[PDB]
Amino acid sequence: MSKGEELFTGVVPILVELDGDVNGHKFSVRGEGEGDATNGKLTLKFICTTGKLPVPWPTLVTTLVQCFSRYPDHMKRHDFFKSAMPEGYVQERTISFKDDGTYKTRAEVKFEGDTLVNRIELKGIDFKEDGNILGHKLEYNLRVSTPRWERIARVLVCLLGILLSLYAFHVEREHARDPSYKALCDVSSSISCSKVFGSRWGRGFGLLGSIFGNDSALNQPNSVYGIVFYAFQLLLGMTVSAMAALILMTTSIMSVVGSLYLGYILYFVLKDLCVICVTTYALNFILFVLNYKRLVYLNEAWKQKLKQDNSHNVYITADKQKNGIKANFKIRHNVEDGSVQLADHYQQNTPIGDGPVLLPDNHYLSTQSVLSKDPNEKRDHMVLLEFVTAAGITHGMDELYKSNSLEVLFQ
Repeated sequence: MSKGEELFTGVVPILVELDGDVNGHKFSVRGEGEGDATNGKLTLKFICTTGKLPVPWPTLVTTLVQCFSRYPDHMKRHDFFKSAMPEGYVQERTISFKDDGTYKTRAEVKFEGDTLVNRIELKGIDFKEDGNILGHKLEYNLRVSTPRWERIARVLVCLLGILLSLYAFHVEREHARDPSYKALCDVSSSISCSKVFGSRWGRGFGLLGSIFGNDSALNQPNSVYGIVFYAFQLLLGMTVSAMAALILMTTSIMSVVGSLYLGYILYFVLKDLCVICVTTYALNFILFVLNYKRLVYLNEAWKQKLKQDNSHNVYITADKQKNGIKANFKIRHNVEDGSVQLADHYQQNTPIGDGPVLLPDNHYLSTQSVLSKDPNEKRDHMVLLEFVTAAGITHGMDELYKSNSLEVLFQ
């Protein structure tokens, strides 16, 4: 919905010009290419016209034209970028690199004749000389190490596991020893009712006591092992490493064999039902499957490159006070030595001209980037292929995990 949308029905030539100053180092970047909004496709080539580049190319991708994002028909009344055309919009960004410097960018995106032009002024400040940016220690890509659904599922299963472990601990400490607990559980079906809390298997899973002193500090109630195991799986799940994956796999196998043991006790040798126990068994199985999937991906991701997601969501909300939009998102650059460099992106966009612009509901853009080189180009350069598509707004529940209200919580 605008005149501006009608300007993106075919292939549009793209020109990008950037002047930058990072810790005193001045540089110029000129890129050219074409964009296809119907496919949300960007094909661009950038060159550094002032010699070598002082910052890694991946740190400049977000700075170096969201008006080429593919907006589905249903969401077309939420496309601010195209509605501001041909007059264009001003896009300002502050990008905070964790434990490092900061980018301040101001750009004008507008139509000049037939060409969509994006002129950028950038300045970086407070960057470490031996950091990941000025040290050129970032990988030449914008991939996502672990798939997003595995991260979300992992943090959810681990959080629920910690909560159930804490509640089981609370029942063991403040509920299980009262006689009214026994009397009430023999007449009522409650999630707090179980015969394993005040039992032989309540401490150390029954074994590992009389294997240790049976009064030692290593023979704790099972809920303690719960908190420790789920918090451990959470904190080590944050790290993507072969070591971490092996450790998580081993701990998950221990968790599933322990769950089979205590389940066997639950059904046969201590005949009862424990909802908390069964739920934690399901969570241990899910963590097992997630760790196995992380190892399989670690070994076969090179084959599955052709089908990796590698999508980053930029979250857009309306800004009525300035007749524009605001956007926030985080980019996780992979470091060569295995670590991660975080980039916090704060963004605002205001229309240049005086015309009806579309103020959208909260949504997001899914952006996939592919960085490559031109073997014929002798200058410091970057070949970029982008795929951007808007998402976050539907009516049906079958795709509800895709809604913006749920995606914002996991970023």
